[PDB]
Amino acid sequence: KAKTEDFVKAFQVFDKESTGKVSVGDLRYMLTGLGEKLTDAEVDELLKGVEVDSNGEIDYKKFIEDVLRQ
Repeated sequence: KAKTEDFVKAFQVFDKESTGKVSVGDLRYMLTGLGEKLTDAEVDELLKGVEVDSNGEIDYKKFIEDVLRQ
């Protein structure tokens, strides 16, 4: 199958200033471009436990490690 390197290189390359955080609107867009075909019906269920901050930033490494499981 594919290794974390496939998913890591996708988001991390966008982080030009290497902060380690990204907006959900941009994070979900690249996943759809990375071989992700989830629909807001299922994605809304998964996001039901994600904790976003008061700035709208989430951790791309955390949501991927929890999606790569299945």
